Amino acid sequence: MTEIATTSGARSVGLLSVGAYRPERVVTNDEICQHIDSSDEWIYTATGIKTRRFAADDESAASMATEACRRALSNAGLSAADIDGVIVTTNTHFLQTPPAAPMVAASLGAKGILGFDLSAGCAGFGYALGAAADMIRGGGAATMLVVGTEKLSPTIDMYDAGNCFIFADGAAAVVVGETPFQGIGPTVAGSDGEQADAIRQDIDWITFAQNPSGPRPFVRLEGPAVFRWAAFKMGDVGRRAMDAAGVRPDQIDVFVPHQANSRINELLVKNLQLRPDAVVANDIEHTGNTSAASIPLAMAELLTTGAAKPGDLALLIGYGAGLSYAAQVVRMPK
Amino acid sequence: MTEIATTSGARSVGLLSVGAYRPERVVTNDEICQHIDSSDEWIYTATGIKTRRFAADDESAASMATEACRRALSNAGLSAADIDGVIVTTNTHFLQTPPAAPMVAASLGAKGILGFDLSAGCAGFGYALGAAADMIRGGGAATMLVVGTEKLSPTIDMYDAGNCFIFADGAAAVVVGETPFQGIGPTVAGSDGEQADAIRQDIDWITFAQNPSGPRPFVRLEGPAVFRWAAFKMGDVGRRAMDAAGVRPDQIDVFVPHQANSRINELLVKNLQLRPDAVVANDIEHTGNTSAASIPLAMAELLTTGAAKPGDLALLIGYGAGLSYAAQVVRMPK
Repeated sequence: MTEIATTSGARSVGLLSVGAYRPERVVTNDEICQHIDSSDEWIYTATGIKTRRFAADDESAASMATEACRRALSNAGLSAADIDGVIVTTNTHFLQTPPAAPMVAASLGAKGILGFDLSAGCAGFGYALGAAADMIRGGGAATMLVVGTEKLSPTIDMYDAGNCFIFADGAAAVVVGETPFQGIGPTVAGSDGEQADAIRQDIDWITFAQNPSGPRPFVRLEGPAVFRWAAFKMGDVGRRAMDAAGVRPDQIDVFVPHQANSRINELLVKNLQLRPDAVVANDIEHTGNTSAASIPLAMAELLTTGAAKPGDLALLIGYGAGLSYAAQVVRMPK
Repeated sequence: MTEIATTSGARSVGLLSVGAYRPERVVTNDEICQHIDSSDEWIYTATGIKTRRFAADDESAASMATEACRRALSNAGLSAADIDGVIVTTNTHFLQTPPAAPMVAASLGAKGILGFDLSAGCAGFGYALGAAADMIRGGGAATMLVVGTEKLSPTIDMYDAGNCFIFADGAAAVVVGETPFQGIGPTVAGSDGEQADAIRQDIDWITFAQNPSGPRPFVRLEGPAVFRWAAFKMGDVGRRAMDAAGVRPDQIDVFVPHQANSRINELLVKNLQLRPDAVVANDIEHTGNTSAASIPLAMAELLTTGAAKPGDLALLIGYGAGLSYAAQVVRMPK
């Protein structure tokens, strides 16, 4: 006979701001061509990557998230006191525990707010953004920080001519909160665990710890499998995201697919049939593939250069590791 | 002028069932404390732990989660096809990527469903349950699997007399779906990022990998500090959870605090002012502290012994690493 109470928050939520942080060190294609048999021109034409950013030895996924969050808050004209929760989405927090979220919250002056780490491969941002919107509309929070951060450089095998030039470091955060009108569309997501090996850490940490003299872990990438999967299936996920958002393809002002490979994204543009003048994120050129931090970093690049503008309707499509994807239509932040 | 659409789902949701998997191997206190000369009785008197289960070498956080989910599905009279998404909460998936969720979904035959891994230290379950409820009410899924799973045994330092006897292995999943009347109360969560070192892996994986000859990483647990914090703060957390759920202390039929210390749980029962005949979860006796899987495993133990019955009003309070906590009032599942 006892009835559990039901709570609810603001139905209309949106991106109040985006803040980005990219490590200082610039690493050129030729800088890694010392241990690989390819060239600078080959890399660019195959991936679209010219340069990449590597974080300093004293930096981590957590420290870069702190920096990204401070910038997002500043750009939103808010402080941690206005934040009710923080979701850190990453794949490079090199500690089984504790999670990064609490320490990140403390570093902003809000050591006590709720928060957790979200891992869904490269698509962690999409899932995190959706979970934040879900929590806020549900009344569990009013304003949140969602920060994608990655320090992939230490996981790269310089001798792997297959991906040594793909991954990079960086972090970008968005402030999610109430907005006059809906700014975040329904979440469209899924996965394919049958191809979980397409992007992976080859040796688990325990197997390594129980035999420290053997081969150490490194990130491996089966290029052909990822290309075939993403290039041919993300078109349909993108249409599902727009449909769920109740928007037509021609109404999309900006397209921000995961910055995994220029060639894959170029095919997605053709497949999605967006307006000929739609702006497409190409932050991969000098940022490389920063996994979970990829789309928020790309959004920031588009906004700081003027290519994209506040209010623009953007199609976000994250795809990657575990072979999971998350997409949604959103209104670009300020 | 374009209006981003808003979707909606079942307003009332609850735990349809719970499924638990406890590895076969029983490990006595002397077995992990054979490397220390401490009293067998002292461990039980101080923490309430007698034995714990350790997973086999061919098992992992992911494989145990899969089995837990199969059982949860069976107990709810549902099939993998009835599941729209799965959230795996753990702190012992020893791979930076790919995440465990896609793999678990594939293994269950729940092809392509959305999913992700959530790490909030030991309180991952409460956060994941709250996220599942939020996603369902938001219309992003109708029925979900939330599974806590941990394989902490490989991270235990047999020579650490401070925590060698604390952690254990196991997994438990719940099915979250629409229900006639609200079954999941509002989420009450938070943390203390300034005490991130209280429970932690002492050496990050990269530092170790760059010095394989040096010391191996292990999970450290500062008992004094963690229990001091728990005793001091969980009482208020429990009250906020009950208040949010609109229920009085005398209305709770089952109390399911994290299984970390029996004495603390006794202290909380009193502080929370629950009825003397309220059933208190003590699965810790032969399960130990299974971190993220602790609460759902404790719910199952209470239900399989008959101590608790489906429909009973229960108070869940998770707390642990990163110094996170997550609590909510819920109706016990099948």
